[PDB]
Amino acid sequence: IVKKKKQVNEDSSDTVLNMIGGDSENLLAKWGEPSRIEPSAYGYEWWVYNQDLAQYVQFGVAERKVVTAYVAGEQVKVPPYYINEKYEDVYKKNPLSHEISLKRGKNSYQFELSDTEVMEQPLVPVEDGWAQLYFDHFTHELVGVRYMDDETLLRQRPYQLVYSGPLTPDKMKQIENGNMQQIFDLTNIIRSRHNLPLLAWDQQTADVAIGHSKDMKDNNYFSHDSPTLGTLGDRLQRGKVGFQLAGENIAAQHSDGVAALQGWLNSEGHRKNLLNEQFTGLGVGVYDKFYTQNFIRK
Ligand SMILES: [Cl-]
Ligand SMILES: [Cl-]
Ligand SMILES: [Cl-]
Ligand SMILES: [Cl-]
Repeated sequence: IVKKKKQVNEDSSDTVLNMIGGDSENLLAKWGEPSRIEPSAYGYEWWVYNQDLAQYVQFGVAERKVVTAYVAGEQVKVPPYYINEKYEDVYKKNPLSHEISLKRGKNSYQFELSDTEVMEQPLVPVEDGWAQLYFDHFTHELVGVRYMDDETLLRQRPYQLVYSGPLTPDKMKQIENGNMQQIFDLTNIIRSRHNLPLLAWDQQTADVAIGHSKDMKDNNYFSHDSPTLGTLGDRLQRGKVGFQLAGENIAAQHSDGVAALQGWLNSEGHRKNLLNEQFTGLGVGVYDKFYTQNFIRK
């Protein structure tokens, strides 16, 4: 199927960026009811629109105001850019800075981006806010856009920050569950982008992954091998998961699942698991800021 894209009139529909700063009633009117609503670790709730992977967007709502959004769908409008745009073309239209300065009240903040951050996830100012531009540095293409107001940027802290001067355990579990499903869906966006079959969610595998994330946090290590609970294979077997093949990606300390997954996409070893056509299933387990993907073939 090849559709005609002919156009003679400006499209009157609001963009994701146009929603930032507007109220939730406006978001509900323009976008409809989200698929899922789940808490974040930063005071906003995510309203997730994931039923069409080509249109994937999630909006963050705090006190009935839209404060952030993350765009992953290939067809979602992100002017002056487009999802898939080459880094050289993105830069040229608005050179990307290594330093970002802002103020709240009488305090001063200066983010210092590393050379890697400038190439993988630079920041550009937008009317009343910011856009974090997530790239796949191996293909040099724009793969996501995170819009944030000033308050959200300071909470997320995506880069090193120079400046002036309470979640319950059950809320934490809800936040972790959100990070797990976002990583899952956004991994399938990557699979689709790379012409690979999508992965099926496996709950028993996800439970194994959660246990690993918790073990790393509790026992102060970061490895595929648990000093007390063994290898990936040992863990999956213990969780009653049979498999023909397995793989694992681990991450720690990223702000959220979106950030962890972009770290994996931009690392050769982790990317190999994301792009392995042999895998059929995926369970994701998150415990605080420890994120684990367990991929399986069955
Ligand atoms: Cl038209
Ligand atoms: Cl759109
Ligand atoms: Cl991060
Ligand atoms: Cl690498």
